[PDB]
Amino acid sequence: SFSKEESREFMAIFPDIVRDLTDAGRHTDIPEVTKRFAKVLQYNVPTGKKTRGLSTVIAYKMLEKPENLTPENVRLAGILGWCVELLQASLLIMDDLMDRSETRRGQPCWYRQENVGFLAINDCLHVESSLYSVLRKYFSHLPCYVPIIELFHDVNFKTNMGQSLDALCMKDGRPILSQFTMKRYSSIVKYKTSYYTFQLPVSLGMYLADMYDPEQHRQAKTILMEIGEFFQIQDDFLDAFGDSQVTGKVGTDIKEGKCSWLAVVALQRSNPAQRQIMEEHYGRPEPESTQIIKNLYIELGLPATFAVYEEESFNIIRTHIHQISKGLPHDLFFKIMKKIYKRDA
Amino acid sequence: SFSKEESREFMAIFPDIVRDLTDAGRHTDIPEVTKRFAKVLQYNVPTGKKTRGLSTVIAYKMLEKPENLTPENVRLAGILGWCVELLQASLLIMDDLMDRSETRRGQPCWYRQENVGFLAINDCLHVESSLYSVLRKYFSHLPCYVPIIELFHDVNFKTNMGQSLDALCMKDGRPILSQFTMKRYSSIVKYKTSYYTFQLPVSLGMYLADMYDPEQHRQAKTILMEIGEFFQIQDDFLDAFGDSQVTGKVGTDIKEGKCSWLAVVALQRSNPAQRQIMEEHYGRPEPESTQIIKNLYIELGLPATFAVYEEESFNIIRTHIHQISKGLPHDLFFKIMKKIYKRDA
Ligand SMILES: O=P(O)(O)C(O)(Cn1ccnc1)P(=O)(O)O
Ligand SMILES: O=P(O)(O)C(O)(Cn1ccnc1)P(=O)(O)O
Ligand SMILES: C=C(C)CCOP(=O)(O)OP(=O)(O)O
Ligand SMILES: C=C(C)CCOP(=O)(O)OP(=O)(O)O
Ligand SMILES: [Mn+2]
Ligand SMILES: [Mn+2]
Ligand SMILES: [Mn+2]
Ligand SMILES: [Mn+2]
Ligand SMILES: [Mn+2]
Ligand SMILES: [Mn+2]
Repeated sequence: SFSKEESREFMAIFPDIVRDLTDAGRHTDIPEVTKRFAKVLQYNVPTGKKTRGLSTVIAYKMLEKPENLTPENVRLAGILGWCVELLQASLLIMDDLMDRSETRRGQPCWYRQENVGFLAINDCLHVESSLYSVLRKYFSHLPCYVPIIELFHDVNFKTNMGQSLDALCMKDGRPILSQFTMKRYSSIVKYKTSYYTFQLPVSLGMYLADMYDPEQHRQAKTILMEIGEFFQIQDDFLDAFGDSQVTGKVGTDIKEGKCSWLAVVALQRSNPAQRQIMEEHYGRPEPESTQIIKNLYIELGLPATFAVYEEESFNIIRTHIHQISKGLPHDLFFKIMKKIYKRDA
Repeated sequence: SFSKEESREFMAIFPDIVRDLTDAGRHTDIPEVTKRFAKVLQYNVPTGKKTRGLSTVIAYKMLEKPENLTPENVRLAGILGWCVELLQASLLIMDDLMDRSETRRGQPCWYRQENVGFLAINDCLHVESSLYSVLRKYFSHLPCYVPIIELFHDVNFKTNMGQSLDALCMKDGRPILSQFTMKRYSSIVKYKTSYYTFQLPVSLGMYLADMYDPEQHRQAKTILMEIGEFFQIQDDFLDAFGDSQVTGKVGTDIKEGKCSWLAVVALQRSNPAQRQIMEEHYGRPEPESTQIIKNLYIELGLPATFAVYEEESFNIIRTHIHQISKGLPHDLFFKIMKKIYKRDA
């Protein structure tokens, strides 16, 4: 689980994904575009932490019968993991344009790079569509094919709903702070993050292991939605308080007026003077307004508030994993939480 | 074909599609975004001429055995046509962002609406993903289900390749005029327009009629790519010479430095002085420069050249239809060509 050997095995597949999409004897009349797409893939797909792709393989190895774990079936789980990584890559290209971000994975965001700009918009769609080409190549003769493509379809649609709810934080250049509740927060993160980051890898592992029981899927979902909310709260903490040299990205949530966990908790914790600071300075383009909000988050003790929350929530989620039944391996969920707890990136 | 009653039948399906995507008892925890998505669909999907969707129905009606053309199967063909219209709607949202366009279908481009902006990228992805939900609801039981899903994903990938070749007209803010050949042009149009506009409707009609022979799809493709080249050449002519109140869109190709048909033929026809006018003024945002290029296009006689092309190409394509397999209905291709060329004879 999240070992050097598992990482080597997963990265070994990446060159074959690139070949499948750009050098498989198709589209031989437009090599300018196919060579450029190979670069799109090289830059935007493989330089993250790869937790979703690696989790797809770990889920499969922990769900499948040991006697069925052939080189070929483990490679298929890795290919499914790369299809989740293509989905992630696509989402981040669009997200960085929508959030006016500077850096991603330690480099300038794709849309900012020389002679990219608005080309990043098509590249996002192209990366998304490419995962279905990979699924068709490897899975089209297997019983899991239709469930897998339908799951990717459904998760895409849900992720788009979450990305829209996330974007509705601002109207006419001011944040809708009266609506920044923990209820709204939980709904945003369920849709924009939890389905594609946590539900999708585990459901893919289940499908490849010929596990289709709707009740087993629903019990995995309940715990993976809790893990997803936890994970997004960590992401929100890193936006304001992370070291951008370690996280690889400069935060934008304050300037973009987002209904982040920090904003929700700041509103819960603020006295009336602090609430007026949020009303005046949250979601503004001016660097001085964002620093006023960061200084409010410091004064409120939001770093220590997050640290306590993270520890308390880690323990609650593990209590809930202990209560899982429907024949699901508790250690799969424990390994996912161990990997993310106390992360700084 | 392309009659008022056929339009009535087709249009009646749209409200059912909107209900399927926004008011079918799903995602009941996020009514803010489902209600917004209904508005996205209303603005962006049924506001065109519906040639592609209507053509899907006509293709099915001409390819299926007459004895099998039940109201129910004709309605299925209509649903597939609306899936093509969801793909069109998505592509135009993103295209208008990429092309920095003002109007589409006689209203502001979606991204220009208040509280839209780069959220239009997310709306584009959401509208395309929608069509796969529609396919699952209505077609999941039929032999054609997987081929239809795969055709949509393949056509999306190809269209993305075409959109990227189209975008690579400019480098470092100046057009790559030496590369603006008719060979490059024909490649751009094949990928960015012809597959999704002409091949997709016909191949969908074929699949719904249980026609899986790749040779029948390929015979159709030869004709449909020729019609697609005229359709995109007409679009390019009207970008400079159309009336925006009639076309519903303000042209941008000169300012954007595009490898349009006008640019390609201008470079073929230009004397050295005229080529220097293209070098200095093509692909510039300054309105003087764009008017100087339009004046060059007039001086070169490009309007008459286009009118000759519209007449000659109709007659060349008609001759080519005569040579198609006796196994395909020649009149389907004649009907498509007559509608695109606005001719009864
Ligand atoms: O905070 P976001 O939701 O924008 C983010 O987490 C990306 N994202 C998009 C949807 N779910 C997550 P990132 O901080 O990586 O920019
Ligand atoms: O000229 P474009 O290719 O941008 C266009 O035809 C749209 N489009 C996009 C792909 N194929 C066609 P429109 O003139 O409608 O803006
Ligand atoms: C859902 C979220 C928080 C987006 C970023 O995901 P990661 O932090 O896993 O980013 P990468 O490893 O893929 O770069
Ligand atoms: C491929 C092209 C030329 C894009 C516009 O297509 P239409 O002119 O068919 O657009 P709508 O009817 O859908 O508005
Ligand atoms: Mn972001
Ligand atoms: Mn975001
Ligand atoms: Mn974030
Ligand atoms: Mn355009
Ligand atoms: Mn365009
Ligand atoms: Mn055009």
